Amino acid sequence: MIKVKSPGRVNLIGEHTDYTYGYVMPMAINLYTKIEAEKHGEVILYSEHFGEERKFSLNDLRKENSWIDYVKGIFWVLKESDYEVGGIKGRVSGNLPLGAGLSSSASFEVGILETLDKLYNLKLDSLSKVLLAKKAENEFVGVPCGILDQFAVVFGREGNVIFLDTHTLDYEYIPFPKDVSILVFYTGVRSSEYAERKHIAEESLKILGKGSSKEVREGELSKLPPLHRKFFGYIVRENARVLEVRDALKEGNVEEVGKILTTAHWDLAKNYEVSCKELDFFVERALKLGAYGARLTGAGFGGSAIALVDKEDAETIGEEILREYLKRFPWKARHFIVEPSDGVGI
Ligand SMILES: [Cl-]
Repeated sequence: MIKVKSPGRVNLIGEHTDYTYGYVMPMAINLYTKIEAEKHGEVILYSEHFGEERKFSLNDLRKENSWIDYVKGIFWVLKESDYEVGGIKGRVSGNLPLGAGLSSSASFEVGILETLDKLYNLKLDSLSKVLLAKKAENEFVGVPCGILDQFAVVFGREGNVIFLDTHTLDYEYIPFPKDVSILVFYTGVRSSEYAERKHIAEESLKILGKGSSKEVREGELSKLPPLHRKFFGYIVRENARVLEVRDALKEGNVEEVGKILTTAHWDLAKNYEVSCKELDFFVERALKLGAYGARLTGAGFGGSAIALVDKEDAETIGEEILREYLKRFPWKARHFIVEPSDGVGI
């Protein structure tokens, strides 16, 4: 019987850039999907969140349109990748909130992959784990995501964020400030528009004759159609912001990092149009209460936002904003204080 702890993730900066092979800067967080399991003839898993057991024969990787599909996707990608693995029986638990936008799917998928890696001694290298999990999500589950989530869940390192060039996969660990906490605020609001943005961004690269947004300057944008231009302008500005945050962090200039995150949030909200009033409310209030900066994290249109705050004020700021928020919106919002953590493992 083995136990695996697979973290969730928070992207600090570099949103909606990975599908045009731009820069991203995520971190694994100390909220996890936990898996305790042993070998078995079939696949049997009890989910603490759903409070139910779901199982399938190894012979059955048919989609059932339930959380079990995430498990089937991993068995599918391993078979598709020429690996022979057997079943597992176990329990899935942990404190990573389901569907809050902290990558429940990648955390779970990578956790299952790690469980199989250890039980069956597959000796997978870290990059392979990322690629397999991404392929499972993309081709089996059917969600067209970038590499951001999977990379963070596997490569995270305690006390560090990951600067990643999604075109070359070159990365580097950047230290996160000592007494600065990441206040996570889940709006309570658990796709289509993501797909649209992705298609438009891909057409833009082809129009510009480029393979990555990194190779695009603001000047060239005039050659794109109005709508394409509006969206791609955000991507170009975002790539530049990731590099600026990288430099600022290397100097420990948290004040500058915060200002950049805030600028990025309003760019996403006004130009990329992927925010919502619930997220905007949190950002504005967090800033008035002292945050160095705040920004939605993840895809947008709900989910969670983050605020960079002094460690000593994290609880108070979260509590004050939550009380104000619950008087304004009907959702079951929650706040968490997270720190950059190690990737999937024990
Ligand atoms: Cl999620």
